[PDB]
Amino acid sequence: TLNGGITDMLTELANFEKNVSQAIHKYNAYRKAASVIAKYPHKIKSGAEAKKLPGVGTKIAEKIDEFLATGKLRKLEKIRQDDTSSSINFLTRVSGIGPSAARKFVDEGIKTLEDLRKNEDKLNHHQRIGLKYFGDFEKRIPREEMLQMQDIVLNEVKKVDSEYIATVCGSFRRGAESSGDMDVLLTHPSFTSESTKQPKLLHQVVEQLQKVHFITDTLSKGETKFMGVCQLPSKNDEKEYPHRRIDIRLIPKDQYYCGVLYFTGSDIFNKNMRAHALEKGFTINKYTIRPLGVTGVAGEPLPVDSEKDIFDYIQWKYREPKDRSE
DNA sequence: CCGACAGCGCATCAGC
DNA sequence: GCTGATGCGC
DNA sequence: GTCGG
Ligand code: NA
Ligand code: NA
Repeated sequence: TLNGGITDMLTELANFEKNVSQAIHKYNAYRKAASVIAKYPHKIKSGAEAKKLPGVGTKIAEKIDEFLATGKLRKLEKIRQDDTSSSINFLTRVSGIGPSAARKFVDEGIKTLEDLRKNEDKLNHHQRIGLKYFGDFEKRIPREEMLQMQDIVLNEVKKVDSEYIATVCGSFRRGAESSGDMDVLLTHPSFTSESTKQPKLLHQVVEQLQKVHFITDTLSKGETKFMGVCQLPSKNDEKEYPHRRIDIRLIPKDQYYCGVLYFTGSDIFNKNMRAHALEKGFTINKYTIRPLGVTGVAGEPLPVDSEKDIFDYIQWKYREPKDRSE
């Protein structure tokens, strides 16, 4: 309400940079501007005011001046009207159709879901699945269903092998009221850094979840990452739930908690902890925390047996996932 | 004035 | 057949 | 597009 007109503007501009211009850094640029503006607790009155925010520069300030004085942005209006650009932008909403496939399709007259349905032979497997669940995938997942999806995932994982450790991360683990998908982090004691993976630890879990008909489709699957589709069993009385996106990553046990830390987020929080970790003389990524020598050389990964272990290393009090908004 | 902006697993394409 | 590049999603 | 070396 404060600046929703501005952030919608910037978001639309962002999508067009990503899907049509293929300028991924401009996409993140506009997105970064939209975020910071979303958090500014004042109704912006001028481009110059906005420019004071980190991530808002000259150009976006000019655009805000124009939107403020007129209620629209000329570039955006033109783009909206544009047949090619809007079709290209629309097709990328299909999972598996990126900017390049979307451009190709539109070049050959394929520009609607209907056109996609009429040329299914020109779609790979991932795209067909995305096409199939176009509507369901754009739906959000209420926490209540996320909790009914977790039960299922934790139950069947333990059913396969009770030494398995599984953690539903993402914004769900931070307490969020809804989710966009489900991100599962999987480990097993038999799988470590310098070790075997019994190259079937992941497959086994994916198989069992297919068995009880939770996982309904597969977008991709290897020895360490599964990307797929799942669906809560329908009540017997009422509407069947929409199909959801689920990812499952098998991680080495000695890297599990760094992984859980990282995929729990949030992104802002990961930025801070890693920045703090550096100032404290540690380097933190997805996999490990390592000490930094005097000449800047990273030593071997330190032992980690919980999220808290990491916090202790960099001398900060353990923060609850609920409190990692930033 | 100009390069960074995250980077990696998996599917599939390009090319040998 | 293979390796390496690209597209994609996260 | 924005930031910063
Ligand atoms: Na700024
Ligand atoms: Na897409």
